[PDB]
Amino acid sequence: MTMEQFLTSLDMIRSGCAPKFKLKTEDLDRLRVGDFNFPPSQDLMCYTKCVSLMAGTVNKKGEFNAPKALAQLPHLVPPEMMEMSRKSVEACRDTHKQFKESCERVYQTAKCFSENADGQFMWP
Repeated sequence: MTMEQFLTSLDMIRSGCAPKFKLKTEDLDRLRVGDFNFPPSQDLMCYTKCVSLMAGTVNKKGEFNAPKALAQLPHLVPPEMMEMSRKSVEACRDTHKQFKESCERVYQTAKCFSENADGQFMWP
């Protein structure tokens, strides 16, 4: 995947998940630039789960699968973003173990990715 294809993919992924929830555009805009520094609604957390289920990086219980995510990366991000992503997978692989509810598990993992990101982080 090229950078151009990646950027466009963000919108396509969103379109498959956003209609399932009641979401604020301002909240989506913030996640899009990797700003997870605000309290999320349950809907927003579950939206992150929907996006991650589409990526194949989590199961329906919201458990993050590090090996599968590593294997999926070439199908999710451009070469330019692989190392940052590999590094975040590793730093955030166990975040889900601190939470029991599936949407929260995924949201907190995504938040970790955004904080651990050593470059710009973008969420669909």
